[PDB]
Amino acid sequence: QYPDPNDDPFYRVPANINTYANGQVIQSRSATTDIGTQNNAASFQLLYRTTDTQNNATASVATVWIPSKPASPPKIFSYQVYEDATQLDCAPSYNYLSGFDQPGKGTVITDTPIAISWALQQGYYAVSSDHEGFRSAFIAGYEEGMAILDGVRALKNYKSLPSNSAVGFYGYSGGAHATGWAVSLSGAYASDLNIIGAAYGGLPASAKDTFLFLNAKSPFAGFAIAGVSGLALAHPDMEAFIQPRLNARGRQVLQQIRSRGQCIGQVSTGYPFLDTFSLVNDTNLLNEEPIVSILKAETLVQSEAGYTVPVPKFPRFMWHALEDEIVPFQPDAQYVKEQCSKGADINWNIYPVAEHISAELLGLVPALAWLETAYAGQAPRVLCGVGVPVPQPSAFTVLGDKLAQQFKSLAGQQSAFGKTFPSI
Amino acid sequence: QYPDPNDDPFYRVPANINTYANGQVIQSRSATTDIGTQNNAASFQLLYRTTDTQNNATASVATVWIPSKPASPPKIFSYQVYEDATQLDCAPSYNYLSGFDQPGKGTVITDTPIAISWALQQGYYAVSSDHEGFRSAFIAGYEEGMAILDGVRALKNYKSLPSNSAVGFYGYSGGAHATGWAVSLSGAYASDLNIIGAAYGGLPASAKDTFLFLNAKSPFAGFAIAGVSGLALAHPDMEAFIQPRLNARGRQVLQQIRSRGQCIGQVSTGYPFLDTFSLVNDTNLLNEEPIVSILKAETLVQSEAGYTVPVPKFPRFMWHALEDEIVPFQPDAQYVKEQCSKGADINWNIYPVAEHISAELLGLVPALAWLETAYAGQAPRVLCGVGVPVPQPSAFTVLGDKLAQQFKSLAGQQSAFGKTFPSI
Amino acid sequence: QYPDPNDDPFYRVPANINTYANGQVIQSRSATTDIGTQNNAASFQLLYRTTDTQNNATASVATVWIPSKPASPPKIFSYQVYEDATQLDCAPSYNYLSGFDQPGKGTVITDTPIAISWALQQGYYAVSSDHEGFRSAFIAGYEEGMAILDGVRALKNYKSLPSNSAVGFYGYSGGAHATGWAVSLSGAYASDLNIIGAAYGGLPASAKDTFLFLNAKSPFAGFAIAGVSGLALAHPDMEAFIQPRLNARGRQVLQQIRSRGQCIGQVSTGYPFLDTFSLVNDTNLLNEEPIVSILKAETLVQSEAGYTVPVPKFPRFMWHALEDEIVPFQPDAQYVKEQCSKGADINWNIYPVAEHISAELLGLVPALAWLETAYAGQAPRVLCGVGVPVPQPSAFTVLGDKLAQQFKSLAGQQSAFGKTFPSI
Ligand SMILES: *[C@@H]1O[C@H](CO)[C@@H](O)[C@H](O)[C@H]1NC(C)=O
Ligand SMILES: *[C@@H]1O[C@H](CO)[C@@H](O)[C@H](O)[C@H]1NC(C)=O
Ligand SMILES: *[C@@H]1O[C@H](CO)[C@@H](O)[C@H](O)[C@H]1NC(C)=O
Repeated sequence: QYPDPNDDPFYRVPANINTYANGQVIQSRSATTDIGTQNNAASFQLLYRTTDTQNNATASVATVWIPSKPASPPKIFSYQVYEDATQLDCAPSYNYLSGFDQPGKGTVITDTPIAISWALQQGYYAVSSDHEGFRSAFIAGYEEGMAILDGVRALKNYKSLPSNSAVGFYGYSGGAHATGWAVSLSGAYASDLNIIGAAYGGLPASAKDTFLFLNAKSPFAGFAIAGVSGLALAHPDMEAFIQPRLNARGRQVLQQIRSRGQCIGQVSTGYPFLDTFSLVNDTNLLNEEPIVSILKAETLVQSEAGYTVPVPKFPRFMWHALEDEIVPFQPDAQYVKEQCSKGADINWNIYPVAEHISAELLGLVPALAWLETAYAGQAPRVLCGVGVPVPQPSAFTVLGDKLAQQFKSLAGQQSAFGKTFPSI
Repeated sequence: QYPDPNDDPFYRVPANINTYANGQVIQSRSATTDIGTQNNAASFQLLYRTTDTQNNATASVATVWIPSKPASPPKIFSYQVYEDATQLDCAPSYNYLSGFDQPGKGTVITDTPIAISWALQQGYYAVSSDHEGFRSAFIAGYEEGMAILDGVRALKNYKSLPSNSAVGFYGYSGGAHATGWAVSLSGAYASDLNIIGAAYGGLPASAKDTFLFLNAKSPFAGFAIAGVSGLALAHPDMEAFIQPRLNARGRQVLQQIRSRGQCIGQVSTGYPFLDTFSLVNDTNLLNEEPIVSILKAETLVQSEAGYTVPVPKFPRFMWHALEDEIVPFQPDAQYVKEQCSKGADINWNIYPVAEHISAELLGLVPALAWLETAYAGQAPRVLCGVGVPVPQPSAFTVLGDKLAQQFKSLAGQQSAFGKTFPSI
Repeated sequence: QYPDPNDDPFYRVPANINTYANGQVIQSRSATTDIGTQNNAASFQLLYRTTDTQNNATASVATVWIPSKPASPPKIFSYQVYEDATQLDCAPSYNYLSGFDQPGKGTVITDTPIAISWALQQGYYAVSSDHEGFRSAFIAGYEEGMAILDGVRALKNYKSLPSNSAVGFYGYSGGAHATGWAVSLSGAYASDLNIIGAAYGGLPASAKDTFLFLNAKSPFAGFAIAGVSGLALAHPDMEAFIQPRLNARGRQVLQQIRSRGQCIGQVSTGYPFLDTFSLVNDTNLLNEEPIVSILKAETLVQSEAGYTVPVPKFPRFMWHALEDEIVPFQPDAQYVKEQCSKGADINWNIYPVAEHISAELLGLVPALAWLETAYAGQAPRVLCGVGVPVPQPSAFTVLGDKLAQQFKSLAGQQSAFGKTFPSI
């Protein structure tokens, strides 16, 4: 329907970009999508204003879906696609369009149409932002987190949705990492968003870990470079550090991984068992500045982080393949523990017999079930941080109100042992 | 009531065996059994036609119990007893008979009469086949699997039961191994059977493994030799391989373990910590032909097998002692894991504080409770291959029909990562 | 409100102590407590007659709270405070009193009041016995077990509550340990008490283990000596043994750890990383008599004990911080396994992300929720000794009553494998 976004003027940041607020509509246009056609629910591409990794004011695009029989009070579903590619013609918005001549068409057609159809048939509003942006940086959380949040803001703006509108999130693999940074940032960057829940599995919580896991050792080592690419695309001084150190073979590989039509299918398989350190003159590159610091800002694991990782309280549903061969299980589990230790509300599901592929479907029907409850404000009180759902009773049920509030007010104070009571 | 089955003309393969179809009754006779008298349900021994480990046409017996007020629509319960002996006078049919002078009386008096009584009082048709056969081969799955399935067939024939009559399976320990092979073969050999569910714990999934565990290192080392015996009784080339390699001391042990009245009680207790390798010449005899091939054909663990292990879809309930001292937990754990990844429906229960005797009873009461759901077609949708039941919701619930069928067609296809969506 | 109990005449054992029965009230007096004022429930201090660690007849004090709208039929709640001190001015009764001039005020103000308040508003009679006694022995189970049980008797006596009155227990940490010995002893010492359930987490089942765990390697090393002190106060020959071996520094630590106002707060933080062995000449002395014999009686765990550890059958709810840094997790786990293997009824809940302080709160509201069920005689049938609740069905309903009695009959007898059916 539309061109390759490299040539579309829609995929350009206006000069007055700073006059736009964060999450504000710059301009709109109708879009015929497979997903909209199947649900009889109009879809539009929205050019909106967001922020980037250096707080320069930029823009991105997000496709939206308006259900023909909408739910009351309004509810919003935000699916985060796993682009997992460093090219603008692999962006969600373009590949959603009804049509067969877009390269990264595969990322939006496997499980995605079901979720988004689910949301729309539930009467919910659907939004999916090119969380990677015009930059198309991949695995950079700060750009992804703001872009997705503002994408929801933009959805509320475009349709004049109430400011208390309930907002739910889904996301697998890179879409999780998107969903998971949208939630870390959700506190500061978009406290106007009433986030009733965030369902996401296969989270690559720490970058450096996901790199070392795939680097030199998996047929998906292509993601190692696609990751480096996207971070250097979002951290310009890293680009400045990498470029003069790239060797002959290195320059071809980076140029290829950034070219047109180099989407998730090509990235996955195109560079199997490739050691990204071989592409570079220096293998000590991770320990060197600015790369070492950029990694430690681009992780959700607190024991690694160079910053204070926020701990969102709203309902979260999370899963992961124990046996994950692409996205490591150790960091995701670690993040869940750390967030639970500081009072998160994480329904944690571990799949013993699982593959990164197998878990994508395993987690879909539980998560979608879970989200419908969280829109009704009735996601199950379960034990945080257990591989399995464990249904704990309610304080305002068991104790009654005064005791419940007296019980809850213990958090922060000290037990008889000197150590301080945590959030419980 | 009857003579020793070795002397009984009933326990004989007729000469016209090939005129009979698989699961056709050759002749019947009254059996006055304790289980029948207890439940007010007439019982008969059915000599019926089956097939064996060399596809030559044979026979076996199965006792059946006809309830006084049978359930509608007809449902059939098939208990697999743990004979765990290589002797015809330890065969179930005989010891089921009212009387105290048969040697293998113990297997059908502990927990077994409760199981069959449950089914009969449920109004179900009850049958238990001498899964070991006239050969009384022990640990040979193929003879046991066919013998049981034909028992169900023959039970349907004897009573003119609808051909879609609902069929459930129970078995612990050697009865599990009986029941666990009846299910593998059920696909090819007995797709005529409406298999509504199969509850079985303490499975000796791998022959070789269950052997290695008991051999020379357990007070129940008798099951190691009783195993060797049972495979050689069903595999004549294994027989021919062992016979000249046995030493005098070995011949004594094999003659004894095969003698009259050497049933499960005498076998378990008769040979403590006995090293089967001393009894026969050549210590590498397991690695040598034809035994090595028979082992890798007589295992359900796909990583060992020399064949493609079937993965039945119908509802399954399975348990096991984590702390099991007779049947190793590792192979059964392995088998269950594997079948789930290829789309099995296995409700998995692991017992943390458990003993083989203790787990026999622990799992008995849930499994029967579970089967009654499975007879109503309502076995719990739970997460397959997880140690504890986790009720995951339904697709035709979460998605609705069109989204459900669209979701279901994902299995088999490719994700964006190249690898294939499994059965999920 | 009242003086330091060392100076109070109420805190004295009368000379005719032997005229009193076990659990008979010596005399009472009103107590104006913070908890009493808040719930509108009159409170009294009860001096009552109990037994001690050498079967010589003694006395202790226990506070009670009588609800203004009592539940019918009478029900009793027995909260066990985690005194964790070898000093009488740290006793529960005194610190309960409205007031701020008691040193060990903290143990009765955090989670303790919410537990009791729950109880009173539910209509239960509340009691909390100074389980350590006038001796204030800490970690000495036999004095704690008898003191708490008689505290319950004394309360039945004081108000003339019927002899089949339902009696429930709560206790975490040192209060659990007390709660845990009162349950072992419940059988012998108090078959008159109708104990409907006992919820307790973080149990230091082994004295010797909890000693080693904290000793010299944890900031709570004060509990090592506070434990040691508490035993030597209740085992006079241990006192006689340690006293001449104390070196200069040792006598200072022991006099101090016992002096006034050295309560749980003072012990907890006051002696971090202190080696008990450094204080007393003879590192081998813990291995030497009579401490080694005292420790074997002291450990609840059987694999350690020098006696037959009782396995009470009534419902128990138990938790424990897996990552517990104060009360080691393994001895509670070991204890639980053993009790379950011998037919106990322990509902076991393990906390994955946990610290001693956090598990205190995690488990409190589930336990109170649970106890409310057990007072209704309907604590959940779940799988014993498993980290998570697995709802096991009723044998009677599944098998049927006649079959269930036969299944009950099977326990104690022999299985077909020779070993004996356990209690299941
Ligand atoms: C090559 O690597 C060294 C360290 O191994 C690094 O200091 C240097 O800048 C690199 N040279 C370039 C620019 O290729
Ligand atoms: C004894 O075993 C050896 C191999 O170790 C074999 O060659 C020989 O034939 C055996 N003796 C028999 C089968 O009588
Ligand atoms: C030292 O230890 C010994 C043996 O344990 C004991 O007899 C003695 O009283 C202790 N006191 C000193 C300092 O001699």
